[PDB]
Amino acid sequence: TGRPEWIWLALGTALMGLGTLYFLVKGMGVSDPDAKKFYAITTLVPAIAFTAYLSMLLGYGLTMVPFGGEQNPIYWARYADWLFTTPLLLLDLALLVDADQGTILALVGADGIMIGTGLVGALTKVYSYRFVWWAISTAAMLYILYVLFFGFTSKAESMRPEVASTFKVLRNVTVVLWSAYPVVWLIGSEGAGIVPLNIETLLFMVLDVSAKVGFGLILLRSRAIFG
Ligand SMILES: *C/C=C(C)/C=C/C=C(C)/C=C/C1=C(C)CCCC1(C)C
Repeated sequence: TGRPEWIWLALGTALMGLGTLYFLVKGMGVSDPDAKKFYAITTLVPAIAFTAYLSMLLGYGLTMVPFGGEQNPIYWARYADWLFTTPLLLLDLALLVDADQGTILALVGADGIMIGTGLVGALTKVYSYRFVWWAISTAAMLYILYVLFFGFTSKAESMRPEVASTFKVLRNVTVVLWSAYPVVWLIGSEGAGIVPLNIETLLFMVLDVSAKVGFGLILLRSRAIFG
């Protein structure tokens, strides 16, 4: 085959792999129970992403969806990746500020709708409806972001400054990155088809890598993970 975006897939594969191993190695040398918790979660995130990037690199997770009079290439392997990586990231943040069980369930469920409608939208054949699904998926995301910003930040105030200040950073990196995904989708292959697939793939690998390995390095080097 040799599609124009493969080099971005090979690069996402690579970065996700090194990040997985470094976290794995750093996580099995720590004795603290809580630290082990955050470590097991944060290493699983880039591990799921590495397998998904590898599959796509090798020709899987791709389907030709018909709409707009064209045969559009939609990488569905992404949603298979984000379906488990996104709620796991949310969990790290909820465990950090001592989010309540009810809070966590609702964030994971919201996350579920977001990825579900997102994929359903990316597979829809009626061009206009693709945007009806995209619309719902984004509304779910804003719910998640509102909670992280208005709820979590508030509960992180009963924590120590070291924990509150680490969460702020992760909360900020998450808000900036997640907000970018609905936009790439809209002007890319699953949407308006303005940005070509090769560029779109590069945009996604930068967000995925920053939101997983970036987020991970920040959380795992902090002392807020210790019980
Ligand atoms: C490691 C991956 C991360 C942090 C992925 C975050 C992904 C999102 C915030 C995705 C959002 C989407 C929408 C708001 C609507 C359209 C489809 C999605 C799934 C691309």
